[PDB]
Amino acid sequence: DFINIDPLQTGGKLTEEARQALLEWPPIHDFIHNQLPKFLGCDVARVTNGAREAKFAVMHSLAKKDAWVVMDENCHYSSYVAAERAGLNIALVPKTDYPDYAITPENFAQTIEETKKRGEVVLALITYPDGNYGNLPDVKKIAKVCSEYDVPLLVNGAYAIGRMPVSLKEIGADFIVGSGHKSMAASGPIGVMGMKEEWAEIVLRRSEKYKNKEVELLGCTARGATIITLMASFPHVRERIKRWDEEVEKARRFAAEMEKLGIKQLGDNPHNHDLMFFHAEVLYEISKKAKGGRFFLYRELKSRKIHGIKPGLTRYFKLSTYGLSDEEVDYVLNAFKEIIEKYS
Amino acid sequence: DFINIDPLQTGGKLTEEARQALLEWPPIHDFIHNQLPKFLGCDVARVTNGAREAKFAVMHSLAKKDAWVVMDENCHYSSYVAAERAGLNIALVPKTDYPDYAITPENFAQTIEETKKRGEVVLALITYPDGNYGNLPDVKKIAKVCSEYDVPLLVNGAYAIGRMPVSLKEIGADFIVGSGHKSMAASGPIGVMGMKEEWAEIVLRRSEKYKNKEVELLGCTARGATIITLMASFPHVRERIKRWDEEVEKARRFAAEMEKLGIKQLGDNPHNHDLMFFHAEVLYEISKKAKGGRFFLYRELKSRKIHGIKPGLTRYFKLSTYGLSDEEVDYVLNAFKEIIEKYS
Ligand SMILES: *Cc1c(COP(=O)(O)O)cnc(C)c1O
Ligand SMILES: *Cc1c(COP(=O)(O)O)cnc(C)c1O
Repeated sequence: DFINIDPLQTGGKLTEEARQALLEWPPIHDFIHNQLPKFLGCDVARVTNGAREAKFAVMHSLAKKDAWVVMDENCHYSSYVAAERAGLNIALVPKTDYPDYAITPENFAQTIEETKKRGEVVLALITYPDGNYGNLPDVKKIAKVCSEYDVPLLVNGAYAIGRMPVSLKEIGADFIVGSGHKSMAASGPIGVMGMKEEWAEIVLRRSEKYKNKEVELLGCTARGATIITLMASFPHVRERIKRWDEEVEKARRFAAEMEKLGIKQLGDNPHNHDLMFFHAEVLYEISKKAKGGRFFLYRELKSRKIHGIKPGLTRYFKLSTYGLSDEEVDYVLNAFKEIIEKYS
Repeated sequence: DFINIDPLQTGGKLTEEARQALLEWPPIHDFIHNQLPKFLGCDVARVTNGAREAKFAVMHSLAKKDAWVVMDENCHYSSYVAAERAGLNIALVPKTDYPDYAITPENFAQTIEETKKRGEVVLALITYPDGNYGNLPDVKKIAKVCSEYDVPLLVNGAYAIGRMPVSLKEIGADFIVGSGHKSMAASGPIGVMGMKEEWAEIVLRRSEKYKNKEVELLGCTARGATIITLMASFPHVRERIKRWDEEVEKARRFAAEMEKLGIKQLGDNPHNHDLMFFHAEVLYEISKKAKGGRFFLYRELKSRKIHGIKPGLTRYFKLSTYGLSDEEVDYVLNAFKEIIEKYS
C-alpha cells in the first residue's frame, strides 16, 4: 500500500469498473461518435494509440515542405519529437524566468510573428498544462492570438483532460489532445483527439482503395484492453472532473505547507494543478552528508509507504496530489517535516 | 466455451502466464536487446504499437518525393494504407488466378522492374503469409529478387511470427514485422519490428534535442499491459513454434476433410498454414432457402459452441485450425457434415 505521488500516475489510476472490465476480457460507435466529442466539447473526436500518436497525426496531416510549427518552450518532449518526425521546422515560444516559467500569450504572438517571417507556420501548439511545472497558460487568449494569425492551434491537454473540465469550443483552438493512461484512468498506449469538423476531410481522410479506413490512423479500430478500460472508466472520469476545485485547493494547501517546510513550489502561484514542481535546497544539502546521499530521499520515503519521485532527485522534483485524500496529503507533508528534522 | 476458429484470434489466444501477469498489473532491456532480436533472427529489433505501426515506421523512414513501393496484391490493407500515409506511389505485384492466388517471385521481379521504369522504388514488401488465403510466397527467392535489384525488402510476418519458426537472416530480406495480438498471444495494439543494423541509424534515428529518444517511434518506452502480456507469453511462444509441423498437418487434414464435404480450400495446396480460405457453393445454395438465409450458417454454429466466421458469409470464408485440438478439429468437421445433411 504505497501512497503514490508520481504525476504520470495519479491521474491514470485504473478504475475499479475498468479493472473488472479487464478481467472478463460495445457502444464503441456511440462512444467516439457521441459521448467523446461531447465530453471534449468539439465536433469530431477519435481514439488514437496515445497522445503523441495523435499529436503526430495532425502534424503529419498539415505539414508542408519547409513549413514551421510553434510550440511552447515547456512542450512535452513528444510534442517536439513528433514535430521532427513530421519534418517540421520547430520554433519554441520562450518561457518566463524563475520562478514563473510561464508561457505568456504575448511571447506567443511574437514567436508566431517572428517565425512567419521565416516561412509558413502550418501549426501552433500549447501544452495545457505543461508536465513540467504544472503551469496552465492562457489558451483562451493564446487561442485568440493564433486565430488572428490564421495558424491552427493544437492543445496538448495531456494533463488537463480527465482531470479538469475543458472544452475545445470553449477555448477556441482548432485541435485538442488527451492521454488516457495518465489523465483518463485507462491502460496501455491510448489517446483522444478532438477537432473542428473542418479539419476532418483533412486529418480523417480515407484511403483511395479502402474508402472506409482513415489513412491518418491506419484504418485502426483499436479494439483492445485499451479502449475497453478507457470506456469502462469514462463514466467515472465524467464525474471526476467535477471535484477539480477541491483538487486545486488541496494541491494548493500541500504547496504552501511545503513552503513553510523550506521547500518551494515554482510556477503558477497560486498554483492551478495537482502537479507541482519544487525547489528544496535543504534536501540538497542534506544529500551531501545523508546516508545514501543523492538517494537518501527515495530511501526515506520508500520506507514510509511512499513513492512517486524519480529516485536520486533531492534538489528539484515534481509531484501530484491528485488521488491523495486530505489525510494522505497531511501524512505526506508530515513525512517531509520528519526527514527534515531527522538530518540535523 | 466457444471453439474459436477466427483467424484473427487463434494465434492471439492470451497466455495463462500473461493472463495472470495482467492481474498483478523488468528485463525490458534484456528482452528487446537480446531475446527479441535473437528470436526474429536479426540484428536490431524494437517493439512498436502494432504491425501496421511498424510497417509505417520504415515506409515513412525511407520514403522520397515521388518514390515508389512494391507490395503483393495480397497485401493486408494496412500495408497499403500505411503506404498512402507515407505518400508513396504503390505498385501491386499481381497474384495467380483461382485457385492459386499465388505471389510468384517472377511477377515480383517484373513488377519491380516495370516500376523502376516509372521511378525509384524505395521499398518492397511481401505479406508472408497473406491474411487472405494463408499463402506463403517464396520469400527466400523473392528476397533474392529484391537483393539483385537493390530495393529493401520488408516482410509482413504478421501471420508467421509467433506461429511458424522464422529468421530474417535466414530469409535474406532487410526488414521484418510481427503482430503480438494475433500471432504472439499478446494484448492491446502491439508489434515487433526487426532489421539489419545498417538500417538503424536510418529508422532508429534519434531526435536532435532528445539524443536518447528515437524519432521514428516518438521516444516511446511503450510500458503498459501491452508489453507486459507480450513478454509474459513470450516463453510460451518460444516453444510454441516447435509444433508448427503438427499445426500444418492438422490444418491440412481439416482441409481435405472439408474437401470431401463439398467445400474447397483455395491457395497453397497442400496448404501451409492454419489459416485457410474456403469455397462452399453448397452452403451458398442452402442460404437461399435456409432459415435465416445468408445467416443460417452463423446461426447453426453459434448454436454448436462454435464461432469465428464473419456472420453472413456462406459462399466464401476463412478459418484457423491453430489452437484446435484434433478432437476440436473433428468436432468442427462433423459440425459441417451435419448442417449439410440437415438442409436437404
Ligand atoms: C505523457 C505526456 C504525453 C504523451 O502521452 P502519450 O499518450 O504516451 O503519447 C504528452 N504530453 C504530455 C504533457 C505528457 O505528460
Ligand atoms: C492484422 C494484420 C496486420 C495488422 O496488425 P496490427 O498489429 O493491428 O497493425 C498486418 N498484416 C496482416 C497480414 C494482418 O493480418
